Amino acid sequence: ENKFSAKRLPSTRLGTFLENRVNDFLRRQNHPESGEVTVRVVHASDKTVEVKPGMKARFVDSGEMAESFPYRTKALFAFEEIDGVDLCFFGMHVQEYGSDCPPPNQRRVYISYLDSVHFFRPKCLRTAVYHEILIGYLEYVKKLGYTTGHIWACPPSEGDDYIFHCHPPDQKIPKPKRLQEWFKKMLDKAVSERIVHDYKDIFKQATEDRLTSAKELPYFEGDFWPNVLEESIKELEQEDLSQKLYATMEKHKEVFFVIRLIAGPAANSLPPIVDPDPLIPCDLMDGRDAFLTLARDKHLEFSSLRRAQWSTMCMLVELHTQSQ
Ligand SMILES: O=C(Nc1ccc2[nH]ncc2n1)[C@H]1CCCN1C(=O)C1(c2ccc(Cl)cc2)CCCC1
Repeated sequence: ENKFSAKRLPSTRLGTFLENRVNDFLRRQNHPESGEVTVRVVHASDKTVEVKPGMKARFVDSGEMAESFPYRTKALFAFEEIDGVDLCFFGMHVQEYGSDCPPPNQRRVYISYLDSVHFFRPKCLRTAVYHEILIGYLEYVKKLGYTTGHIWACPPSEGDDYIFHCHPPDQKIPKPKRLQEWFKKMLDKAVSERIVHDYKDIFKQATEDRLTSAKELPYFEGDFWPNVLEESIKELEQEDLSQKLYATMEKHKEVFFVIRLIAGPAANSLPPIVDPDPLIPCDLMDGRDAFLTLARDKHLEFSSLRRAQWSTMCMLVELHTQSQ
């Protein structure tokens, strides 16, 4: 028995939900080479995103658009048991803008960052397991009353680690098209299960929505669009803001997914969003810097199966001894 295992991490309703979904899938496949997956929310805290000077001037100060949007941020990780030792192979960071959030951020979630380490066993279920987690998250927030999800299909630069320090040298970074097709395959799956109603690139979605002002575009921490509007307001300063937006959306439409989970009249009468889970203050999983620093300091790589398993044990040790 191992008092610092992933299974013994404090459970959450979300974590349970997700891992039950994955293990159900795994049991159905009945593959002799696979192991039990464990999913753990390891951080959850409330924050707000502050509207930046340019946009504040044109829209906030004149009472058209709230100064700040609050959201709950969360970090979660998934683990496979491979002959009795844990392996961390997947991490996700989300932003959840609840029902008492001012529009246009209301009832939306944003996937900040996705990362993995390609050591899941067997190789031929890795993509499927990533899909079951991602679809599982969508199913859950929908259940609770979030209407729309958002993804930015941004492949990193060579050497830029998103969550896991030092990737294997032979884990290819996907080209943008490949990453976009991969997300489409995942969302298609969720449409068949009637989880997602539909999904569209950001340009087509803003068109259908008859969006006319930049204040109507959701404002997410760390996202492309806040900074695009800023550079866009400096470019009008140096000489319409809506025409600039719609063009930047067109050029880059294929990278920005808008996923609709509840549409039509069903979205207009929803009860408030209440999170059955408590906050989880954990400085190590507060954004992606604290975990990446810890890995540099302790020379924890994630570049081979046995290295990543060693690194998993350390992260689990930290994680338990800070939750204690
Ligand atoms: O590649 C990644 N991260 C890496 C990989 C190798 C690396 N070398 N150096 C840095 C680096 N980062 C991250 C960043 C974007 C998507 N990632 C994924 O993991 C996921 C993915 C991987 C391949 C495909 Cl086709 C589609 C999706 C797997 C889990 C969910 C998304």
